[PDB]
Amino acid sequence: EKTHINIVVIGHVDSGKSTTTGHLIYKCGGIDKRTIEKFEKEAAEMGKGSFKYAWVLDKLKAERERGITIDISLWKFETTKYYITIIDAPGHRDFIKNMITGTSQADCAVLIVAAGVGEFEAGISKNGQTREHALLAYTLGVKQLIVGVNKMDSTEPAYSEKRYDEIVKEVSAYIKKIGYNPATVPFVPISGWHGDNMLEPSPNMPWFKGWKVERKEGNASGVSLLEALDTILPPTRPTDKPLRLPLQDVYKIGGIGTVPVGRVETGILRPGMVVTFAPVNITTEVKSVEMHHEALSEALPGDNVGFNVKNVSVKDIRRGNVCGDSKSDPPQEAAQFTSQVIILNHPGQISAGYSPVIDCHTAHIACKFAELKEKIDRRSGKKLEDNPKSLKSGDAAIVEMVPGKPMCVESFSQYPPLGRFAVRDMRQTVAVGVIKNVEKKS
Amino acid sequence: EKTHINIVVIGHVDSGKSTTTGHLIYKCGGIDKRTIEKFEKEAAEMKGSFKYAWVLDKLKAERERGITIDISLWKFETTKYYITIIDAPGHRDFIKNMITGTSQADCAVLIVAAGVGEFEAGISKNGQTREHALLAYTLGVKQLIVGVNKMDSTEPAYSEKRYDEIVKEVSAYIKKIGYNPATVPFVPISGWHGDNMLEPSPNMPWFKGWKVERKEGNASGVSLLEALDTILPPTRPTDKPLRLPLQDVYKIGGIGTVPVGRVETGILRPGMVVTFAPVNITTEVKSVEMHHEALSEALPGDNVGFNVKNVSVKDIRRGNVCGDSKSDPPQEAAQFTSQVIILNHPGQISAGYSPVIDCHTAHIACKFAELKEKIDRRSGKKLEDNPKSLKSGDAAIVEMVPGKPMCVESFSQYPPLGRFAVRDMRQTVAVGVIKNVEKKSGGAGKVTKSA
Ligand SMILES: Nc1nc2c(ncn2[C@@H]2O[C@H](COP(=O)(O)OP(=O)(O)O)[C@@H](O)[C@H]2O)c(=O)[nH]1
Ligand SMILES: Nc1nc2c(ncn2[C@@H]2O[C@H](COP(=O)(O)OP(=O)(O)O)[C@@H](O)[C@H]2O)c(=O)[nH]1
Ligand SMILES: [Mg+2]
Ligand SMILES: [Mg+2]
Repeated sequence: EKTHINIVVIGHVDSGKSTTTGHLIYKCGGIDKRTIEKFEKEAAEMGKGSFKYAWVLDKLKAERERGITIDISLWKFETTKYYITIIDAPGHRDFIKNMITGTSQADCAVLIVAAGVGEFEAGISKNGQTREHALLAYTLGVKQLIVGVNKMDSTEPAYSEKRYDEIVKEVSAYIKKIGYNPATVPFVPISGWHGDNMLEPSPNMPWFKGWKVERKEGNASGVSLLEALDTILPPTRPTDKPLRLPLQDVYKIGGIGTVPVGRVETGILRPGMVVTFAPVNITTEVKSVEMHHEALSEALPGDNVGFNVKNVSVKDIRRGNVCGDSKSDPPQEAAQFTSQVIILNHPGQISAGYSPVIDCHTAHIACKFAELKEKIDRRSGKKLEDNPKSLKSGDAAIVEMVPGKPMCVESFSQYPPLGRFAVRDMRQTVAVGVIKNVEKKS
Repeated sequence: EKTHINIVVIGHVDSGKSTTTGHLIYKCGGIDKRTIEKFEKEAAEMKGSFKYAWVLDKLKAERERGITIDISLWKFETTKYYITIIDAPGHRDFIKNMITGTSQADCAVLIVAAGVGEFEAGISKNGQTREHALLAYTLGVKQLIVGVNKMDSTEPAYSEKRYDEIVKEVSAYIKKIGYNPATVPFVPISGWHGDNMLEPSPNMPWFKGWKVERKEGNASGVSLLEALDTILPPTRPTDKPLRLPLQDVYKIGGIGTVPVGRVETGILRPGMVVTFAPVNITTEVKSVEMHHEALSEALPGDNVGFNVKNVSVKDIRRGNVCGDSKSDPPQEAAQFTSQVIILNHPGQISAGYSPVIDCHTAHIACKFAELKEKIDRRSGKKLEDNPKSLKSGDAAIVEMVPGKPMCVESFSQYPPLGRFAVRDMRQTVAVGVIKNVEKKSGGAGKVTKSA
């Protein structure tokens, strides 16, 4: 019973994602050497060129398409502390969508960054994907980030400390601005190609004594990339987060009173708690909690429960309101929210003002796309334009949104089940999205 | 601690699938009156009126393009169960949902209208009643309830004669499909008026109730709701003959040959005499390991390395299906018939087309020998026999022949080994499930000493 970990590999195109990932798979014995060859030969037939290592990540991306997993046993490998699985990487039709719909869900993002001359500079430029990729992971609340500083073999000189330092520094400042805390991220210099420093230290890099993480949960340190992999913190576990319980229904049960029903998404609900309902802003005390027609002292995450509340009318709270704890990040009305969406098969064209209904947790409310803030390439996460005038089917984007009626939502990283939504026009699912920030009301 | 149960509702266009599901939902109190009202008001924009209907309409709509946000609206409670309405025909992703099994059903409620001519349309070779039933059987669903709907509108109103005719006629058809009609409850309802859904109807004094006789114990009832409570849960995969798709096969020093894989069905234990398809090669299992520890049994859903004496690494491979040689041994496959939906492929699939089939851990080029059928993706409606070509958005029935040797099963018998994707370079072009597999004639042995 080692715990399961999900890894997403990101980084700018040609920075070395498939190479590194494939090498790692090879070196960890997840596939037998015979079977590694079948797929090497097979890849060569299929494409012009050599696919040693890379075929692994390429097969993976391709097996995350249209919406069937048939097998993922090749992508599972064992470290000392975890069973790790590679989930997905940028560079295919569905990447953004898999990320956004949670069909591909990750506990950590390995961000590959290329150290070769001009390579790092391209990834981090206006045409590069390094920032976007980091930004995307953060948005999806992947709070564990490892940075693999790759192709060290081909710096100027080979394996330059100075170059490693320069990348660690510049990349640290960006991931800071973005919201990660740099000190928690292992910056590991490596060569995906030769293998340097993936499983043990490399004779080529004697100047490198190792990396140090400092987190809330305590310090850790190592040399290789395997060791970084094993300092990954697990989630954060819903039970330990403040209460969030979106309202499915509200009944008036005779000689008992108002009884809201819902799934505890995060936190504990218990009889006694004085809870708050957003966005109606009403605080009151839970007389009791029922599940399977039986009193509960605790309602845990995943529990569907009735709870009787004193002094509230059935007309005061409704489906889609959100209940939480009044003395622990009580829920609030969303004045507006910023999100990342991928537009699926629409009719035509969307502009500031478009107001479809947003289905989020148990709410169903029309929201205005106030500002269209970025268009984003769905294959790659690459940003393709600031304030685009209009979006259309196939685009990913970043949009600002203003709820038409009062609504309560949460950012996807704080409260996932309250941070993912679908966008709807009649029976049309036009978009799916996740919520970056939310401006709370007063 | 009632187990969870997914229902899908099928039936000819206009049999009353909408009205019945709506009514059931309204009357089981899973949604409160104001919410109902909100979605009733809301539906009244997107024409006279349209009662109970918005319930399915909505559900169908929210089963498009691979996000489900919330499904609390369609869960409801029964004495014995929590039941969710999972999907229904009449929308883009219906057949896909079903084939991919994102929508998987524990039981199918088949609605069947009973007005003059309605039934006969539905049950003709131009009618979806048979096709939906057949579709269900293909997918291993398993349990079937038939709601003989619209009883209020028979001639005369609520005819027992009419109800028996439909029962007799539909039971014959589903016997032909493979279903044991003795096991299927046939409930006369009126989804519109409510008659016989939650409780017996004063309008059907003649109806003394329905009976079913299964392997796993007889039962009887009167209402739809009771019928829902007969549904038996999952066959429980551990009861089945061992199937263990090979992920990898390692040489290990001082032990020999450790195939690794995951038990999909049945049990593996040390000292079993096990066949490997397609290669047809028997042997004994000396060791069974998981998490670096030997195992007494390896259960379904277990990822296990296991040591076999008698066999060199290069005899077996990834793609091979290991099973029990004294309990339905896994044969090789000659050809197999399958149902498939084609997703964004560029060209035009013609007879003899030859892409790779991923299926369990197998990876093998198969030939689209024959193109038996072309099917509507919204509705399951068989649209054409032996079509010249298949394009995007088409479902189909196709005969299939492997290039290399291959072991596959029918979805209904061994699910994890009966659903496949069709891959063409780094593109996924189709997904499907296997109806019939035409096994291999092929003599036992090697039985390599172990006997
Ligand atoms: N010199 C050198 N080349 C590398 C290294 N890693 C990858 N490459 C090459 O850089 C190119 C891009 O690698 P690939 O893994 O395909 O990049 P991806 O698109 O980010 O997956 C390929 O030619 C790789 O062989 C490395 O560490 N050193
Ligand atoms: N008289 C009668 N009419 C019904 C009944 N169930 C449905 N209908 C009507 O028959 C038509 C079929 O409705 P619908 O539920 O949409 O069928 P679906 O297309 O299979 O979902 C509609 O006009 C309904 O009003 C019933 O039990 N009795
Ligand atoms: Mg590349
Ligand atoms: Mg209709």
